[PDB]
Amino acid sequence: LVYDAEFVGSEREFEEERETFLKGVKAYDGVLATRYLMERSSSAKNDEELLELHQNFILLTGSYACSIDPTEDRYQNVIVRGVNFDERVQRLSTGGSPARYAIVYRRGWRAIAKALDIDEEDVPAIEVRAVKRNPLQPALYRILVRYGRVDLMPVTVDEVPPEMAGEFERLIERYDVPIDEKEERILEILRENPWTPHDEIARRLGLSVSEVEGEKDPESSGIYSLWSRVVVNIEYDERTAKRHVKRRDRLLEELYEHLEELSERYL
Repeated sequence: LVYDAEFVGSEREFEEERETFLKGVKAYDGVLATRYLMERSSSAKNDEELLELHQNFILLTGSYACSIDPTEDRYQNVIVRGVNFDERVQRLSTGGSPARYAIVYRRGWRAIAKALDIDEEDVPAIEVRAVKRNPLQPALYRILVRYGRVDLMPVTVDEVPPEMAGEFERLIERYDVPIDEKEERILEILRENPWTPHDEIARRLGLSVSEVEGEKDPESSGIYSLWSRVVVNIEYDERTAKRHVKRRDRLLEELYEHLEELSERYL
């Protein structure tokens, strides 16, 4: 169960990937620090303050993950637990970045940090798998990362469209997309609760998680597949993409000032 990747982009792209990754680590550190304050502090209005700051770190972390490997060709032989994602992604109807494909897996980041000469000892983690507290519908948020949709990932909780969360079905309908019976059955469960964990959905339909999820590609069957099918139709918005990119670093600093104020106040 190795975690490896080779960096095949230019020297410039190397430094550029490092900086993106490191900021995503900063974002993620915040997802964790604030999960700790949630669990380590009891007050009615303190909870909503913490939830909001936490969910903002979830968005910045997803935004930075979206920006990994923008040219989709800076990494090769991306192996997560001995499985080679280069091969798998190349064989997908829509291809794409094996590095962001890896990132959406638990500890995928270990593979990318190896490519980037980022020392594993400082646990430079980035995860993008939040379910319960995720401001977006969870499988959508993972699909947006997989597709590097930095245009679509919101960078603040205020700015999350209902169509990407509680009213996720509005985003699906919008695109006249084919849905099979498995998917229809999953959607019926998520319309009930869009944040229903995937192993719950598995148990409820008598399927395995992987049959619930499917491949992160339009031509498979599962919630990952259905969302892929949708995302791949929403055209890239370079203008929004650039505002998210230039704004988010300022946001990250802002959330860190907040978090450190909340940190000294409690810890």
